[PDB]
Amino acid sequence: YLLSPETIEALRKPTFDVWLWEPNEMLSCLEHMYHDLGLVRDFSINPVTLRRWLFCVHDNYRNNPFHNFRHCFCVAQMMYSMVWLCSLQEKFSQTDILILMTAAICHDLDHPGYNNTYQINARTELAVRYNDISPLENHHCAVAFQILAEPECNIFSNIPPDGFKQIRQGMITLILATDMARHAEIMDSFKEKMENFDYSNEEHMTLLKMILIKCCDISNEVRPMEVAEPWVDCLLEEYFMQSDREKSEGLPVAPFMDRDKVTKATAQIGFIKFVLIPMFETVTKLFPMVEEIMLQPLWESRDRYEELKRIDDAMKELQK
Amino acid sequence: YLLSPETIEALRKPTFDVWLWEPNEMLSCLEHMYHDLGLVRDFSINPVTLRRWLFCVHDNYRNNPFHNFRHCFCVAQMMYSMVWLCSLQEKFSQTDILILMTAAICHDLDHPGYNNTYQINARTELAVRYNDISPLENHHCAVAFQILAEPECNIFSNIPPDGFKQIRQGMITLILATDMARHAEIMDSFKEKMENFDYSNEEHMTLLKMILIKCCDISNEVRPMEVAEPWVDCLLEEYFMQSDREKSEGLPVAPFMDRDKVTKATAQIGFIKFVLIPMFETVTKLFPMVEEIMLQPLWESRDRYEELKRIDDAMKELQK
Ligand SMILES: C[C@@H](Cc1nc(=O)c2cnn(-c3ccccc3Cl)c2[nH]1)C(F)(F)F
Ligand SMILES: C[C@@H](Cc1nc(=O)c2cnn(-c3ccccc3Cl)c2[nH]1)C(F)(F)F
Ligand SMILES: [Mg+2]
Ligand SMILES: [Mg+2]
Ligand SMILES: [Zn+2]
Ligand SMILES: [Zn+2]
Repeated sequence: YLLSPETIEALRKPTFDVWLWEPNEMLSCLEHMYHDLGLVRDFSINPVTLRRWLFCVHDNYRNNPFHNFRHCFCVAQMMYSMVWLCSLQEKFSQTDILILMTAAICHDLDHPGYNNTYQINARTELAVRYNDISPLENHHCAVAFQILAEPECNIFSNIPPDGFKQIRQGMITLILATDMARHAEIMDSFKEKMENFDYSNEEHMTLLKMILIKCCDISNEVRPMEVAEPWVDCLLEEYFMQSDREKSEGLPVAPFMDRDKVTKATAQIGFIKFVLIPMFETVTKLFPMVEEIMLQPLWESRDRYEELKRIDDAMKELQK
Repeated sequence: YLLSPETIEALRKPTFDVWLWEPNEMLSCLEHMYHDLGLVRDFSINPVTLRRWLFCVHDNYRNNPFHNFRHCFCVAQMMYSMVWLCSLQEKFSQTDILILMTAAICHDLDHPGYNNTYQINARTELAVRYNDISPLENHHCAVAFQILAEPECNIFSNIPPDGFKQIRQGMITLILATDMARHAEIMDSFKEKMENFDYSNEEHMTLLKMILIKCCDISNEVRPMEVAEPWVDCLLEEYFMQSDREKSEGLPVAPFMDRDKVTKATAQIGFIKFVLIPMFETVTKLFPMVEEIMLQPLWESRDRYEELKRIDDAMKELQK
């Protein structure tokens, strides 16, 4: 739990290998980030509270194949990478940086392993509790502030009330923004503002922060093929658990979750080409350095999966 | 326990004296409304479940001076009056009517007597659960469907799932629409659609139903003076209870809830001229009969409060 200076240097890049570490180790990396970004400094975060809070946050993540503490670490680490790559401290206030990192760490708190569609279709407590309005994201966010409501885990204890309101409002906006059901909507608002972006316009900045946490949340394919690939299997593993249960309970099943229809290759080709690449393209208009560091590996991921599908076709064709 | 034909007859007019009845008589009036509007008939509502349900609903309303079961009966009874006054059954499907009546009855379920501003500023469990997004309305709605989730109270048990979904979505929209913080937004949207209203445009109808339930929710002043006045004192009783708690907790207090600034007269004059009259005025442009049966008493109510203000100001000079 004493990060070597080599690790501290690789922790700033999207190439970081998130699979090599264990909870304890990742917990230290996260702790490092808060000190390194000077958040501990500028918000008078009690360095000890920060430690408890991170274990507080860790305990509240479930052992799902995909939506687990490691996913949370990936998102926070990718966010951390982007703060350096795009020199976000020259554009954002320390408050926004805090919002971005805290939102990233807490965005999937207590995820059950079944998406909103299952919650809504099965009429779960979450769905009824949140009236079908992004039940999961709402829950994550609620769990996050319940944690910050425990004095022992309140890393925000030394922030004036005016600041807390601005931080809370910001985190809520960003966590709720990760519901993919809003992807098209958010992307449009953003592409619009982009026609004439203005870092002084508060709405532009909010959309930008919304886009940033969205990129980090689904940025797995931006990492090296060795690091990125296993995440797809973790996600499908979780999805199949849902589809089986849905089939069992007689609830509708989404095609991309049906073993007999989804193939890693075909799935990732469309995800990369129509969701990932386009989103990061919009961001590269503000941060050109992104094209080389994040779009590049995304183009390689796309091509790799396209070639990987030709192999699947030729192979299945060969069997019939 | 039974209703007289005179009562049943009067139940159709906004002049109905809602104070003359006890829970069991109100439950019976509500019951009659469902049979009379053809909702029991068109949705195969088990007549026994209808009564059980009305009871589950009653049991879940709290004994607040204002936000209690009688208030919910006021809203439902006014909605009922409007269905007749504006001949709503010629413009609305029976599903729309069901949504309107059931939403009006369930719109304030389990209200605590302290509004959203208190919830948010005091960081209560509700404001945390719903991330400061219309926490109360979200809660009322969830209780309504928790109630409907108990087979014995489920008046929708014989409605196919597609219908339930459409009714659920409709009820959620209407209940969340009662949060006055959204009053300006909704009125603007509606007035925009009013530039060329279209009864066949779905977005047009959703807004009209939102306006309708909002009209019923804050319509106390449309009723005869003797029936309306006591509600104002009831609301204020609840409001002072909040501002008292707010001052002795360090939380800000709403000027209109401030014992030292709010006078029944001044408050109602404003509420009547800048909220009520304007809202019913734009509604009248769609339903002409509304001007005489509802806009008229509101004008009277306004004039009476303006006179009461002069008297009030005089006596308060002396109390000094
Ligand atoms: C593998 C899925 C598509 C997909 N690919 C990703 O890399 C990725 C990363 N996150 N993420 C995701 C996770 C949870 C919810 C929504 C999304 Cl979008 C992803 N979804 C499937 F099966 F092909 F649809
Ligand atoms: C007396 C209040 C104004 C007011 N007058 C009403 O007749 C009325 C009816 N409902 N309603 C109301 C009730 C709950 C929440 C919001 C409103 Cl708007 C009302 N608020 C006060 F003190 F002047 F602000
Ligand atoms: Mg999520
Ligand atoms: Mg209410
Ligand atoms: Zn996530
Ligand atoms: Zn109400």
